[PDB]
Amino acid sequence: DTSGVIKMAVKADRRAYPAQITPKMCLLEWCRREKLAQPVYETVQRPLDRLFSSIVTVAEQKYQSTLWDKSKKLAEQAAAIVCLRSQGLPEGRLGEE
Repeated sequence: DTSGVIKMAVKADRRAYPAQITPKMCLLEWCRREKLAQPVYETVQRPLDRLFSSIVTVAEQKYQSTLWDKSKKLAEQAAAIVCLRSQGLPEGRLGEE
C-alpha cells in the first residue's frame, strides 16, 4: 500500500525555456490540493560514477526513477515525474483558478 519504492524509467530534461512548468511545481500543487505534507526529496549517490538519484516521499509512499543522472537537480525532477506519471497526473500543467 504505502511501503517500499514505486519506480519508472524516467530521465528528466532541462527546462526548454525559463518560464516552463517543471514536474516539481506540479507535485507541490498536487500536494497542496490533496492537503498533503509537501514532497520530501532525498539524494542517493554513486560517487565513483558522479551519479545521482533522488527518492521523493509523498503521502508516506517513496518514488524513484530506475535511471541515474549526472545532475542532482535533474534527478529530483525525475523523482517528481515518477510520482506524478505513476499516479496518472499531469507533469506540465498547473491551475489558474
